[PDB]
Order: sequence, then structure tokens, then C-alpha cells
Amino acid sequence: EIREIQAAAAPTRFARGWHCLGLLRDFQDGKPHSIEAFGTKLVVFADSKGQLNVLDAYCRHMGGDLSRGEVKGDSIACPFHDWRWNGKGKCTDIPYARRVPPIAKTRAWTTLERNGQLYVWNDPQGNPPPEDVTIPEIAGYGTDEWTDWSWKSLRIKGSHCREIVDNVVDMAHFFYIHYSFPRYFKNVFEGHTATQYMHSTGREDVISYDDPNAELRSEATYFGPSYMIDWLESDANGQTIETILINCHYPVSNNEFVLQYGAIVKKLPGVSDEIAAGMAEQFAEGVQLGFEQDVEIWKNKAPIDNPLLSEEDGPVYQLRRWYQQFYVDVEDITEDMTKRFEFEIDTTRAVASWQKEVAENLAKQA
Amino acid sequence: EIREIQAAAAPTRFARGWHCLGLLRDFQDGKPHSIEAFGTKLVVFADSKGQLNVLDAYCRHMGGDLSRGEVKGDSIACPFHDWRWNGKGKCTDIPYARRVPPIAKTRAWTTLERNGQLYVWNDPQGNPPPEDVTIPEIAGYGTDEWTDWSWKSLRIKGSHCREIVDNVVDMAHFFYIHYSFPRYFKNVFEGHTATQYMHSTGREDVISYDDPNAELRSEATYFGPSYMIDWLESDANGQTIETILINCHYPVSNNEFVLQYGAIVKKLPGVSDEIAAGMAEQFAEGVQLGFEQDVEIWKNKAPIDNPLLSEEDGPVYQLRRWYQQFYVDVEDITEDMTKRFEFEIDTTRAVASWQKEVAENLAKQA
Amino acid sequence: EIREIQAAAAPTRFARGWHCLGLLRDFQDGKPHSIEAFGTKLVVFADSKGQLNVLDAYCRHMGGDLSRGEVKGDSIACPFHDWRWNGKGKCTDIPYARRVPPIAKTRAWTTLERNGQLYVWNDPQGNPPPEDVTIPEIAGYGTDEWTDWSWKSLRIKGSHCREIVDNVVDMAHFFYIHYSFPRYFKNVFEGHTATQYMHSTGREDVISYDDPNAELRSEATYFGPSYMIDWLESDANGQTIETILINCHYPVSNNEFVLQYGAIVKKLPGVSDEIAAGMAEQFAEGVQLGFEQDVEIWKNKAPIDNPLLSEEDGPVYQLRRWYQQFYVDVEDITEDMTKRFEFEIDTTRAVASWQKEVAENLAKQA
Ligand SMILES: CCC(=O)NCCSC(=O)[C@@H](C)[C@H]1CC[C@H]2[C@@H]3CCC4=CC(=O)C=C[C@]4(C)[C@H]3CC[C@]12C
Ligand SMILES: CCC(=O)NCCSC(=O)[C@@H](C)[C@H]1CC[C@H]2[C@@H]3CCC4=CC(=O)C=C[C@]4(C)[C@H]3CC[C@]12C
Ligand SMILES: CCC(=O)NCCSC(=O)[C@@H](C)[C@H]1CC[C@H]2[C@@H]3CCC4=CC(=O)C=C[C@]4(C)[C@H]3CC[C@]12C
Ligand code: FES
Ligand code: FES
Ligand code: FES
Ligand SMILES: [Fe+2]
Ligand SMILES: [Fe+2]
Ligand SMILES: [Fe+2]
Repeated sequence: EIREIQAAAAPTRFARGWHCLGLLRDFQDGKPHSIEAFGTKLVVFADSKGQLNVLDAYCRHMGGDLSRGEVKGDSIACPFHDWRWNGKGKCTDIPYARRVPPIAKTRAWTTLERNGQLYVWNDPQGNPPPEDVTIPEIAGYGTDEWTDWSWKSLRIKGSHCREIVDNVVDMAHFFYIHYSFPRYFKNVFEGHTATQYMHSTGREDVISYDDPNAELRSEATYFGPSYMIDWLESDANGQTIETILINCHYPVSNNEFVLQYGAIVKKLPGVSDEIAAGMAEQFAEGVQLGFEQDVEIWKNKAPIDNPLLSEEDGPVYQLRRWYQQFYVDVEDITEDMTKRFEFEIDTTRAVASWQKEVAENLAKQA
Repeated sequence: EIREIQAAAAPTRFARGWHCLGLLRDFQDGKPHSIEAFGTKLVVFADSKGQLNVLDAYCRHMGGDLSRGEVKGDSIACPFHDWRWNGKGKCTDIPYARRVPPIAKTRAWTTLERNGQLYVWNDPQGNPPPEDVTIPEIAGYGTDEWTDWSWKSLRIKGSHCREIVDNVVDMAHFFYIHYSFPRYFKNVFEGHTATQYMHSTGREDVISYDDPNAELRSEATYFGPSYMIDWLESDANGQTIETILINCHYPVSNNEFVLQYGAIVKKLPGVSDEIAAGMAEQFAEGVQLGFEQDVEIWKNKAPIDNPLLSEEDGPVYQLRRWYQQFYVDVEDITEDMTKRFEFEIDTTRAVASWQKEVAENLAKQA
Repeated sequence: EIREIQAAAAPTRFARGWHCLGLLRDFQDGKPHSIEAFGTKLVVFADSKGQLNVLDAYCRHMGGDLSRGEVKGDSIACPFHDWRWNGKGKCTDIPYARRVPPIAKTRAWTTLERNGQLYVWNDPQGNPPPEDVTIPEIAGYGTDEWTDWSWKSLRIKGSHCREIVDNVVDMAHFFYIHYSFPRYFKNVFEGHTATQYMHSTGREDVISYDDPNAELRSEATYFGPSYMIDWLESDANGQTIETILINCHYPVSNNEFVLQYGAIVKKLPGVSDEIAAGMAEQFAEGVQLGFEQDVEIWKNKAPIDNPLLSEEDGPVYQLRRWYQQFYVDVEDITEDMTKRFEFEIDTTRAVASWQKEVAENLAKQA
């Protein structure tokens, strides 16, 4: 009878799509920057104009680390013998030799500079990104109406990055882990994008303040495989506090990945830049604690390809079907991966059950 | 000519039998307790009545760690979504869903609660323990006549647990490592149990006190593969000081194992509970130093399936033949494993040789 | 077009030849000494006379670590059961048993005691060293005219020891890494020995003093695969300061190796033993910083069997052809490995290019 767990070996291959490697301001200071990603090391530097360039970190001459080098003009100087390489990956200048060989070309990585952020496009097939596959421009970033990012990062070891994407369908953990109250849950999976819609409230059995029915309306969408944006809103004190929360990650290796996230808020009327920036901080700091709680779950949990779902669980398999799209060749993608699938959880019993617990635990004091 | 060493790969498989995972008082406090054993993780919790239950640590729903959970009633609540699992391994209650699937069953581990201790039965074939395979009840544990355990543990990395069992036939190390004087040595190997009989004394070249011929009579028996009990006695100050020393271990993985041991003493007449407990402590503290010295031997030694024995060495091969019984299927056990084999070392020359050294080293001072 | 890197798996096999395991004074104190080398552990002890002996560290009886033992007479006493083994590897005496088996023989390692140093000969084929394969005696070590070694060591992890030998042909790194000025460079590769000849000067853009054209004449030769000696000379203050710098290494495993080096100076006329020894120290301390800078290069670099060389690069492939000699059977060596190959780099443009940089960087201050 006993149901056993199925742990298939984690994928050696890495996902095809845009992966966010952090803010432009962090890469716009002239220096190069090493990054261990996709089972190797990349170097990211910024030419005189400002354009950020990305190549393989290992120099083709003697294997030197180009990220330990120095930027000179619009080329990267290797710390070993100061060979110069440009954005496109062609050796421009050898300082002690007359001229360079034409076959001196290294792999340049296709980049996109948007939303105050840097994206790289990994694709083991090696082809450039299509037209319809990209990253949305956020309503109005850059202008004074929205604050700058309260951006933060964690480095996770000992597990695969599949199970951060699994959170898209896990309504129940928001209660028992993050200490919120889901009242609504719907998911939509279109070709290469995966969505979560959620209306959630706080729970009364917590110490300081929020309204008795302080409610938040979330709307999160992976523009897959690794990059999510979340539009958030709560109508309190008359007007609505809009917030945009970014969740994005990238793999280092199959066993390890980096996790990035940040938040900006629209400037409410009658509020300064600092008060606005403080709201963004508090929100990100609150998410910080959230993902810290996930990490302890993720760190101690075992991988499992055969879940046993109840009737209140979201569509795990259809999420992991859609997510399989990115680890396979584009030519081998099937309809069942990119199809339109939608599903809403009947939370009526779930919330009724959670009301018993929240009230029961209030009576215990004082 | 040169004799070479034979290091065959350590067994992936784990031994079949009762393994002691420590004292009942350490698991009787309501909380769950994680334990990494047998190439995986188990969770051990105690229901309301007191009965200790053991299952696989990884939850069948989403792989959550049940040892990071909480006990509610007579079920274990998963820290991920608070699913409830009972002693037998059936899901009893999902708090946010109406009812549970009948196919929600996880692997329960067969347990035995005895001698103030908890044993689990691992057996890769998956069958329950027979009738004649078990653990002896100690003469009279529980009553006031015997003290509670001075119980202690070490965690050993970088070697297999075979070579703690090898100590059963190694008379010579007691001298050069543990600093005792063996006068007698006999071994008996019956079906699934392995015995050592030893009469040993102290050596005069040690600093403080013991009698000039202070003698100890040991009688140790593995009720194999992992669990040993040792009856000890010394007749001093008129009456006999009886002691019972437990040696027991369990594997974490092929490359790592935990080592547990403890001692109780019979209350001598005219002696309080505290003085009695102090004798148990001193003895265990003296063994502590002993096994610490073994660890340095075990840590720096290499594994070796082809020893080169002298004429004063105990039966290594016949010990490792008997010990092979537990890593093979019960159906593939042969007579040579379970046979009656007995052997006594003629120590006459050995002790004569050690008398030269002990006396020689007294003359060096002062 | 893009040129890709070729990282073939590092050799499991270890090089055939003399490897220097350090100074005789460090092994001449009676105690044994463990050493992890050649994918295993060796023990090195010194008999009563003084002769250093080397065997496998793991005792053939029960695998005990002989390096954790004690020397008694001209035999090594095992810390487990004090079995005694002599220089040739025969068990001499079991202290608690009457006599020893004749088949008790362990592997002794062929040694050479010279230049205040100890060499071992590894050779996976197991044959002794020929006549013409050895280590030169240094002009006049031992006498008062030359000081004792300022000897030093580093332990390098995460890379193969091939690429310290690669430095033999890398003129360019001396400039950009070590901050010197190469004016001359020639290499010679005879059967089993590899040579570098270099005339180098300091560069004027450095803070404190040296002459405006303070020049050094280097002459380094690997008596391969692992052992190099370097004769150095600079004619300053009328007479010539001769120096002899040793570079030598040995592998621990394919992924890790130890790096040793030291320097002695000829006593100039009118100079004491201490002033002389201080010159040796300063030189070794200056090399220290040098190899420390290499380690950061070696630590961050990737292995690469397909370099892309310019017209000012030394003969990498012909160095690695000659170096392949030692990882193959002696019977499978070809002419192209042991042939006479010589090559000199036309440095005229290289030095002209480096003069622009050194002068340009002087103008920047103050
Ligand atoms: C108390 C005020 C405060 O500072 N609160 C902290 C921000 S609210 C919070 O951290 C949690 C209750 C929830 C609320 C929104 C949740 C995110 C929804 C989008 C999302 C979809 C996923 O699939 C996975 C994660 C997120 C990013 C959710 C994380 C938890 C959040 C922020
Ligand atoms: C000085 C008074 C004192 O506190 N002595 C410490 C206890 S005596 C001691 O540690 C050692 C000298 C010896 C004496 C009995 C030995 C055990 C016999 C049973 C045994 C069989 C084995 O195969 C392996 C280990 C043991 C548990 C022996 C360990 C060493 C002991 C305790
Ligand atoms: C400033 C005075 C002083 O203390 N100088 C430090 C000694 S000079 C030094 O460290 C470097 C500039 C150079 C000079 C000689 C170079 C060695 C030549 C032989 C050699 C051949 C190789 O293939 C690899 C390394 C060496 C040992 C060279 C290391 C760098 C040296 C010492
Ligand atoms: S390693 Fe990049 S310059 Fe040679
Ligand atoms: S992981 Fe145990 S409740 Fe889902
Ligand atoms: S291990 Fe060397 S004496 Fe037994
Ligand atoms: Fe979460
Ligand atoms: Fe022992
Ligand atoms: Fe160097």
C-alpha cells in the first residue's frame, strides 16, 4: 500500500529564457564583475558609453579570469597578459604584440537592459531570442512617481530552483508559513507565461497596525522560466496603495541557485521621496522574512516528482508541464506545455477551516 | 614479494537488525526529533500515551521535513501544510480539506521500547523481525538497585562501522591503546550473536588508586550486527562491583556512523544514589577517553580486507564472515556465517612480553 | 566562428621522476612524518644512523597509520599494535609475538639524499631510476661560502600542477604579474630536461633601491617533471651577486599539489653569515609575493588544452609535448617528446611596447 517518493536526478541542462542578474546601478561603475551561473563563470563589464557587455569569464588565450581583469576603453583587459576583448567578443588589442589573430573570438552573451535591471539570455541551442519572448516594461519606472528598488538577494544551496516556481500554485503555505489569509486563488498558463491571482488578508492572531479586514489584491505572472513580476494593491485610508514586487532567480548549477527580489511603490499624494522609499523597504523586508521561512522548508525538504495532492491543492503537474517547456528543445515542445490551462480553487471550506484556527488561538490569551 | 592492501568499495547496503537510536527519556518530551540514518532521514515522535513512533522524515505530499513539524494529538503535523500522519503512517487529517485520500500511506518503521532505550529495525527486504531475533532485557533495569545510564555519543566520519566490530577480536590494542593488561581472551560466534570473554588488569606504569593486581572480568556479546552489551565485574574491598556497559552504533551512510554507549552500576550496600551514579559516570568517562583514542586510529587508518595476522591475533576473518550475514539476504546466508566457532588465544608469551615492557618502563624513573 | 575552450579530464596518473619532499633538517629529528602524495599517504622516518626511509603510511596488518607511530631503533613502530618495520619494508619484530611471518613486506620507496634535501622517486611502472636520470649536485652546498636555504612552501588546491611548468615559456606574465622587464628569452628542451634563459630588469614605475638599468641574468632548468633549479646573477657594486633559486613541487592528487622553493646566496667578500642569510631571505620573500600572485591567477583560471597564441608567446605545445613524456610508459615515449627543440622570442616589439607603458605611467604623477 505505502506510497513511495520519486526523486529523479535533477536536470543537467539549464532553462531557456531571460534570467535577471541584478540592477544596472550595481554593474555601472566601470569595474568588471564575476558571476557564477549556468554551470560556468561569466564576466559582466560596462563600456565607456554605458552599455553592459557579457562574455565567458575564461580567457581563450590561457584560461585567465577576465572578471579579475580591468576595463580599458570599451574592452576587457585580462589580468594574466592584458589581452583586450570587446563587447562582441573579438580580441581588439594585444599590448605587447603588433596585431591580433582574426580567429580570436569568444562567446558574447545576448543581453537586455530594462526596468533598472540586467537580463541575460541563456539557450543551450545557442540561437538568439525571438520577437514575442521578452520582459515587459513596468508601467512607469524611471519617473519620480515611482521609487527606486528595495532590491535584495539570497543564495540557496542544496536544492533545484523548480520549487520556487511551485509556489505559484501553493495557496496553503501562505497561511501556515507566511501567516496570511487567502480568500481567492486562480491560475492561468499561456504559452511561456504562468500566472497567479490572489486576494489575501492578514490574520487577527498576530502581534504588532492593520484593519480588521485589511485586504491585499495580488496578481503575479512568470514570463518564464525564471522571471516574475507581481502587481499588488490595497485600498486603505481612502485611496489605493499600489506596489510592484519582482521575483526573479537564476541557476548557478543544478544543485544551487541565486534568488533576487525587489519592490517599488507609487508615490501617494502628499508623501515625500523618503516616506515612499521607506514603504518599499518595509515591504521588501517583510518579504525577506517570508523567503527566509521558505529556505528552511526548501533546505530540509526532499525533491519529489510524485506529489500526493488533496482537493484544495493547486495544479502542480500542469505547472511542471508548462515549466518543462524550457528544459527541452523548442522543436520538441508540445501543445500540453504551451496550452491555455486555467483553474480556480474552491476555498470556501479552506477559509472556514482557517477561521476556526484563527479564532481558537485568540481565546488562548490572556 | 611485497604484500599489497585490498580496499574494496564499502557496502551501499545497510545491515539487517536492531539499531539503538538512544534513550527513551531523550525522545519522551512531546517534540519530534530528526535523525539521519541508513542513507536517508527518519523522524521520531511520541504520541500522547507515550509510545514512540518512527517514519520517513520526508512528507509524501510535497517532501516537507516532518521532523521540523509539530506533534498534535497522536499525529505528526508537517511544517509545510500541517498534514497529520499517525503512528502507522496513515494520513489522519488535512486541516484545510474535508477528508483525506486512502492512498495517503507512508512507511512506518518497526520499533522496540526496552532497557530505557529505543531500537529501530532496518531491513532492506522490508520484512518484520522474527521471533528469536531481538534484544535481551537487562537483569533488573528500572528498579532502585541499578542506577540510570551515563549515556554518551560520538559521530564518526570518514570510515565504515565494520571496524568497531573488529575490536571484538583485537586483544592487543587494549594494551597499546587503552592501557590495560589482558590475561585471558576467548571468542564465541553463534547464529547472529558474537561474543568476547576477557579477564584484564591495570598496568603498574601509570600515574594516579588500584590494587597491584586489580583485575576486571569482562563478558561482551554483540546481538548483531550493531548492538553489544558488556557485563563487567571486579572483586575488590571484599564484595564485587558489578557493572553493565552498553556499546551500540548505527550507520548514517556507508562513509559515516554514530557511536553510542552507556553504563549502569549495581548499588553496593551502604552506598547512596549519587555515589552510585558517580561510579557510572567515572566508568563512562574512562571509556570516553578509550573510544576517543580509537577514533584517532580509525580516522587515520585505511580500510583493509586482507589483513596479515600473526599467531597472537584473534579470528578476524571468522568475525567478518559472521558479520557478512547481515548485509546479505536472509535466504543467501550460509552455515559458515551462523556456525558455532570458538577460539582462545594462548596469551602466555604475550603477557610475558608485556611484563618486560611494563617493568622496563618503571626503571626509567625517577 | 567563436573559439571554444578544451578542458580534458586531468590525468589520474602521476608523473615519473624525482619529487622533492623538503629539507633533510626537517626530517632529521627522530620522529616520523606523514605526507599525503601521489593519491595516497606516505610516511618518512630517519633511522639511528641518519638515513631517511620512506614507505606506504598504511600498515599491512590492520591499516594503521605508521606516520602516527614512533621510531624505535631503525624500525617504525605502528601506533595500533607496535609492529616494527625496517627501511627495506620487512617486518622486523612483533613485540607480543615470538617471531614474524616472512611474507610481511611493505612497499619501500626509492630515495635520494642531496643538496640538503630529500627526493622520492615515484614511477607507476615500479622500476628503479636509471643512471642518467637524477638531480644535479649544486656547485658547493654545505661549505661556508654559501648560506643555508630560505626554504618555503605553499599548498595549492583546485588545479593541476601542469601550469607551474607552463611558466617556463610565459615571458609576458613576468611583466604584468611579477612586475619585471624581460629583455631576452630563450628555451631549450633536451631529453627529460627543460630550460629557460632570461635576462630581465626592473621597471622604473615602482616605489621603494635599484639602478636605472639594474639587470638580472636568470638560467632555469627543469630536470623534469617536477624539479627546477635556477642560477641567478646581477653585476652590481663592482662584483657579481650570484644566487641559486630552487623551484620544486609534488602532486597530492590530480586536483591538488604542494609547491616548494628556496634560495641560497654566495657569501660576498666582506660580508658576514647573517647579512648573507638576510639576502637569501629577502629574495625568497620577494619570490613568495610572486607565487602568491600566480596562485590568484591559477585559482581563478580554467584549465585549457587549446591555447590561442600570438607571435610573442613562447612554445606552449612543445613544452607540453616534452612534459607528456612523464605521464606515459617509458616504452611509449616518442622522439617528439625527447627531441632537441630550441626557440628564442624576438622581444624587440614587446619591450618597445612595454617602454611606452612604463614611461606613460611615470607622467601620471605627481
Ligand atoms: C505587514 C506589511 C508587510 O510589510 N508585509 C510583507 C509583504 S506581504 C508578504 O510578504 C506575504 C504575506 C505575501 C503577499 C504577496 C505574496 C507574493 C505573491 C506573489 C508571489 C507568487 C509566488 O508564486 C511566489 C511568491 C510571491 C512573490 C508571494 C510571496 C509572499 C507574498 C509577498
Ligand atoms: C580506571 C577506572 C575506569 O574508569 N576505567 C575505565 C573503564 S575500563 C576501559 O575503558 C578499558 C580498559 C576496557 C575495559 C573493558 C573494555 C571493553 C570490553 C568490551 C568491549 C568489547 C569490544 O569488542 C570493544 C569494546 C569494548 C566495549 C571494550 C572497551 C574498552 C574497555 C571499556
Ligand atoms: C627586489 C629584489 C627582490 O627581492 N626580488 C625578488 C626576486 S626577483 C622575482 O621574484 C621575479 C622578478 C622573477 C625573477 C626570476 C624569476 C624566476 C625565473 C625562473 C623561473 C622560471 C619559471 O619557469 C618559473 C618561475 C621562475 C622560478 C621565476 C619566478 C619569478 C622570478 C623569481
Ligand atoms: S589568459 Fe587572458 S591574457 Fe592570456
Ligand atoms: S509537505 Fe507535508 S504537508 Fe505538504
Ligand atoms: S595496524 Fe600496524 S600494528 Fe596492526
Ligand atoms: Fe513562500
Ligand atoms: Fe578500542
Ligand atoms: Fe609566475
